[PDB]
Order: sequence, then structure tokens, then C-alpha cells
Amino acid sequence: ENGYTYEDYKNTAEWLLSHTKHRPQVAIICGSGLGGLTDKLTQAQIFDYSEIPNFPRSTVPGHAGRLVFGFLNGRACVMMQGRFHMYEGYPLWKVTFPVRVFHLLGVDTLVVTNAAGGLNPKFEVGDIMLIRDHINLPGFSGQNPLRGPNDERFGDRFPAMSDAYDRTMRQRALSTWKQMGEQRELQEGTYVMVAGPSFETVAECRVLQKLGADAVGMSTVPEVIVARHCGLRVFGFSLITNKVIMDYESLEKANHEEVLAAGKQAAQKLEQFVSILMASIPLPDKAS
Amino acid sequence: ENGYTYEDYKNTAEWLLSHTKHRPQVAIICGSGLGGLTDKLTQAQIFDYSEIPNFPRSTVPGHAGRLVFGFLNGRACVMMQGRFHMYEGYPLWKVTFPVRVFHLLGVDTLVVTNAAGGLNPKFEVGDIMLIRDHINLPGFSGQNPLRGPNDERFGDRFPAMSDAYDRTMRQRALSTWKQMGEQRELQEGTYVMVAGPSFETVAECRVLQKLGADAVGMSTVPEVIVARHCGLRVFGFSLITNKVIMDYESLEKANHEEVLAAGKQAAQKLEQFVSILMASIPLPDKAS
Amino acid sequence: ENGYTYEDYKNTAEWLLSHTKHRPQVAIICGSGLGGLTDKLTQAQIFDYSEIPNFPRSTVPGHAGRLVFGFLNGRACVMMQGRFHMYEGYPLWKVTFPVRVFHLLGVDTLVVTNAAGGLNPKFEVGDIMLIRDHINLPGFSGQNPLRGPNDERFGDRFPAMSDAYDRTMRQRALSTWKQMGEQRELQEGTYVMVAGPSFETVAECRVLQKLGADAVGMSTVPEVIVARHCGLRVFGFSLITNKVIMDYESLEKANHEEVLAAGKQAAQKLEQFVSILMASIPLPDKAS
Repeated sequence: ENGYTYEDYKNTAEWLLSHTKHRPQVAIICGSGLGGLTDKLTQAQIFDYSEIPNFPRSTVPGHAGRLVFGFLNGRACVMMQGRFHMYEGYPLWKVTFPVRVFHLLGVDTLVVTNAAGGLNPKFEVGDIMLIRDHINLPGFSGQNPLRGPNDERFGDRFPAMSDAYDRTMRQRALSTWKQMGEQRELQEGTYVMVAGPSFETVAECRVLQKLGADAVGMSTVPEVIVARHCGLRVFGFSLITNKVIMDYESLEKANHEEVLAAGKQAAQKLEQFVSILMASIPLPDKAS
Repeated sequence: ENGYTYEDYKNTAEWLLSHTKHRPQVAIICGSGLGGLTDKLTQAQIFDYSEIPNFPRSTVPGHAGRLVFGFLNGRACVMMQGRFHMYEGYPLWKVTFPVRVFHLLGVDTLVVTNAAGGLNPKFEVGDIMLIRDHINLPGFSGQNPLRGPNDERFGDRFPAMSDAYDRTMRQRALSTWKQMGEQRELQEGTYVMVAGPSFETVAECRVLQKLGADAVGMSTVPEVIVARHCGLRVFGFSLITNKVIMDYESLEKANHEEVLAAGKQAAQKLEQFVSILMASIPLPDKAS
Repeated sequence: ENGYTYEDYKNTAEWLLSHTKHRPQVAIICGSGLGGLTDKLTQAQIFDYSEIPNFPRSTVPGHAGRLVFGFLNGRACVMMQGRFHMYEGYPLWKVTFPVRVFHLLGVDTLVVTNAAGGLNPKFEVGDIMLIRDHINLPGFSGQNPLRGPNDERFGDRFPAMSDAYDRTMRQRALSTWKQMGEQRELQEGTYVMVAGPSFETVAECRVLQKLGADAVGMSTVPEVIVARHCGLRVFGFSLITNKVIMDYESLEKANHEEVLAAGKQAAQKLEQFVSILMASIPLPDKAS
């Protein structure tokens, strides 16, 4: 909760509204290599985190990090290309700042994407995992974006997370994947957040396996938590960018961004899939 | 350890001694809905955390948070109605400040209570679990109230916790419950501390189960740790306010305070039980 | 990463170079009771963390903490007697500061030692465990020395840890132990870092067991992580100073430093073993 004040969020939201003709319904957070979704926008309007009032700037990426407003397959959007991570030194109340303002912008849904490691054996690099649940490791210890005094204007003190990833949207995505006639099916599993920049050891990969994680990553969870606090509908996917060596074996899949079509294609498929899913996100106009 | 200085504790203890005629032997920390224990006090003297010198004030509850000195079933007490939690933004050295001063007040025993979720299947809401052990999740990562330079005037650098919950007092409570002729028996199990305001997900509830936790909560453990550091006898109970859905099922037991007699009665029974147990806490006068 | 700046490291390294005629190839970090290794140095030159420019001073130990440059069995060394721990209040970027400067000193290898508790049943106090892997509990939550913006001059953003403990050096130590004709064999297993000054409870010791930890301690891991970031060859051992009671049993092995020959001898054997291993650390001169 800390760091910002309610008026901070209000001021940042008003600046945006007074600077963009766009009134977003959907907010989309792009993971690594997934930033290309911005190219699918019509009537796009770009914003530098930098020029937006209380918006945290990027530590190094910067240009990789910007806010784009536009239209994606029927929905008014605002995509965040280049998300914040706590390993970059960002306290969780900064990492989630966007979501809080997106809420005060009118966004009622948040689709989140992230690149992850494959813990579940059946996954194979290139795969896309529809996120059904999560294990918040940083949270178990105090690293929860909601730590601090709660603001009832945003939500409750003890919000439930057992129902964060929308079942309706999850069944809708499951159907849509079938509808597309996709060869390999849409995977679905538990995501485990782990901070720190460095990569896991076989010993650690095995405890995550034990804990029941299907994919491991260093983001998403905080943003999802505050989104739910605001009452926003939340759903997302994880792009498996490498299988995880859980057995004392020779290293492999070191790089993930420079992997040719292995990345390119897989990222490409998720980005379009997400666009098609815009037709499945309930219009605020109570469409039936 | 950080934040306060030894003289801070001494100054706060002396202020209390010079402001209350009471010389407490027992300190009792009330969990949620368990604050009614204060009504069982004779010759009660109320203090606002606010007016006590270095005492951390409440973020919002405030009035729910106050220090009451009195007499409970034969013992001189000081009950803390409305405890501090780290999810409220309190660093652990503030959350435990009370215990440290209680020590310099003469308190040689600390009974702690907390409301928790039922992880062990056999538990049923309303149940009371005698705490036999704990799993300190925030501590495994650095969140231990003792982090910082150790003060030998309070205790050692590496205090043992494998024996925090008194076996004598635990057998005494086990007997007393029988003595009362209580229908359902006194449950006993491991408590798992988890920070953060939000509630667990099925995925997370399952790892706690795996870890061997019988009840989950967001407090108690830090206070217990510093109490042991001071050498105080420690024992407590957990009031199961809801069973935990560890299987992909529809939500339930959202509310806990507004649950009619479900809360009322169960809280009522624990409060009296604790009073009866005052007769079991060893008098400093080496009674035999 | 935080706290210091690159020039801070450069300035501290230059001060050392301009104050010592020694040009260390190997850096050795001594655990508890293992500080006697300093006595095996020839042409030793002592430094007080205190007098070295940005070097964090000791909270209490102080005199137990000093930097000694000398020669050990063929290698130019710099031993750190009295390491920093996060439970002492040191942020991880201070705990690892040494390693970062050791790198800018020319050190291409780091041998780390620590005293630990025995989780694996087959271990028996006195035993020495060659570290093959680790489980970074503080890291899973944000406590990773690399948190903050990454410096490419030291290393990458996402360094791999699945290969931190050198297999070559691990097989070399395995051979050397045999070569010595040692009675009991060299143990090898996973080390689990746990912060906080206090000791584990049976409940907690059982989760570590479940997690697959063979030894538990409150150090080593951070130093290893930054060493790898710098690209240094890393290897180390853990001296089992007490078996861990993972079953509800009477306490035992409280003390570890005051345990007569139990400590003395075991520490003695590890210290010499480490010296013999100097002959196994690859000379920068591409010896073949």
C-alpha cells in the first residue's frame, strides 16, 4: 500500500484521461518477448512511463517500457510494454502502481503475460500455459503489495485470492484455443513467483516441483493480487521459454530471447491468441 | 532488535510501573474476536497504546487496541487487546515491542491467542487448537524479530525455539480441558505464520498442508520468538475460525467476525478456558 | 547490487593493492571455529575490516573479524576471518561486498566454509560435507544480493546458479580425501540457507528435510551467488557441528563452539584438508 497516497493515483489517472482521448476497458501487461502485441493496436497513443506523473521509470530498459493506448479486436486497451520487477529494485508498491491507476481509468479486466520456466514435465518449450493458480513465495514472507494500511476505496483488508484467475475467462480461452483448431492444446497450471535475478539450481527446481508449481517466474503475482483487490477480472498466460533441468544434468536453454523462431513463433501465437480473446472479454454494456 | 534501544524499553516499563499500581506476572495477547477476555478482569486499569511512551499506536483499529491491567482467576495480568501485525506495515521490532517491555515489568509467562484457518482436515470451525509448534515462514527469509545486533541483557544470540511452547503448560491445558468435561477434545497442532493481508489460494493451502501446518495465520510467531529470547514461559491457542478449502471448490467461510454464535460461542469458550488456566500458571512464589 | 557504487569497489580494491604487496589468487571465507586457517599462512599481512575503506565493520565480534593476506600451500590467499551475516542486520549488499572487491583484486576462486546442522540422518557431528548444491530460502522472497539494477562490468542480469559449485573441484576434493587415507568419507549434499538468529523447531527441521536439505545454516549462499556473478570458481564445505532433532525429542547439542575436541578436531581436519586442496586449485598460468 505504502509509498503513494490515494490522491497520487487519482492525479496520475486524471492526467492520463486529460491527455488521452482513449477510455480503456482492458489493461494488458506484456511479458518478455511479448511486447509485440502493441503492434496489433489501432489508433495507438504512446506514453513514456517517464512523462506520466507518478509512474515509475525503467531502471535500464526504458524504451522497452512504455504505455500504449489503442484498440485490440473490439476492446479499448492500454498495454504496458516492459513491466516492473522487484529484482530490479522496485518495492512491490511501485511494481503494482500501474494496476491501481488502470482501475481509476475504468479498466475492469486485466490480462497478464509472463515468460516462464517449465517445471511440469509434460510442458515443452514454446508451450503456452493458461494460468489457473499461483504460489506467492515472496508473499509468504511479507512481500505482498497490500502490506501496509488498507484503503477501503480500493478494497478490503483481507481479499481472497483463491479465485483470482477467472474460471469463465479460463473456460472461454480453453474453448477459443479449440475453436482456432490449434495442434497442441492449451496447457493449464500453477505459476510460482520467485524473486531475485539469478536462475534456480536443481535443488531449488525440485522444491518448486514438490510445492506443485508447473511454471516458475519472477513477476505477475503482485500485479494479479492488487488487481483482485480492486475487483478487476483477471486472467493471463505464461509462455514456457525453456524446460527446467530438475535432474543433475548439463545446462541447456540458457538464452531465451535469442532463440530464433523458437521464441518468435511461440510469442507470435500467444499475441494473436490474446487478441482473439478480446471478443471473449465481457463488454461493460452487459452484453447478452 | 533494531529501531528501539534498551533504554527505550526501560523508559516505557518504568512509566507503566509509575502509572499503574499493578505488577503483572502474566501477559495475555488477544487475537481476533478474543478481546472479550478483558471483561473478565477485576481491578482493571486501561491504557491506550497511544499514551504509553514508545508504544506503537494502531494504524486503524486504535480503540480496538489498548493495554488492560487487572486480575484474572488468581493471576495479575496485562492483556493486549488488539495486537500488531506486520501486514499492517509494522516492522517486526515494533510488533514485538510489547513483549520486551512486559519482560521488564515482571511478566514471566505469556499466553498468546490467534484466529486461524484449518489446514488439518479433522479440524472443524469453532475448534480450539492448543499450539504445540510453529513454522516461521517470514523468518526463513530474514523476517525474524531478533535480526540485528543481539542484546545479552535480554538474551542470547542464537536462542532455541524447538522448545517454545511449554510441555508442562501444554499437558496442564490438556488435563484442564478434560477436567471441564468438554464434549469435543482440545486439538493440538503446528501453526504456520504467513504475512500479507490477503488470503491463500488452493495451491498455497496445499503447500502449507505439505509443510505440515495444522493451522495458518498471520501473527503469534514473532511475539513467541522474542518471549522465549527473554526466557518467558510461553503457551497459547488458536481458534479455528474457518476450514481451509484445499481442493478446487466453491468459496466458503468468507466472513469470520460476523458469523453469529459460530464465532461468539467458540470465542466465549476459549476465553473462559484461558481464565481457568490461570490456576495452572506457576506462581513466582515457588508454589508446591 | 544497491548501497555501493562501482567506484566504491574500485576504490577499496586499489587501496588494498596499494597497501599490500600481496596479489591474491584465492579468497577463503572462514566459518565458525574455522578461523584457525589463518595460522597456516606464510608472509601473512593482517587488515582490520575497520581500516579498509568501504569495508563493513563487525557489529560485535570485530577482532574475530579481519582480512589476512598470505600464502597457503602454493596459492596466494586472502582469508576473511569472521564473515558477515544478514541476521546481524547486514543488508545482503554488505554481506557480499568482500567478494566483489576480491574479484577486482584478481581472485579467480573462492572457497567458502560454514558450520551447519545435520539434516541428513547419515551425518554425524564432526562430519564435513562437501557442498554440491543449495536452496536459497531468503532469495525465494527477494533477499538476493543481486536485487537492484545489474552492473554488466561484474556480470549478467540473470546468472545461472545450477552450476555454482565446481564439479572439477568437487571431484578433486573427493579424490584428495581418498588420497589422504581418511577413515570416514567426505560427505556431499545440499545446503539450505535460513536467516534469523534463532534456531529451528522440529516442525521447521522437518520441512527442510522435505525440501531436501542435508545441512542448514545462516550464511554462505549470498557470497556464493555474487562470486558466480563475477565468474569466479566457487567451492566449499560445511562442518556439521550438531545433528538436528527432527523428532519430538529432548534438546541436545546446544553449544557448538564449547564442545572440546568434538569441535577442535573436526575443525582442525577441515582446515588442513582445505590447505591440501590449494594444490588442486588451477593456477592462472594455465598449468598442464
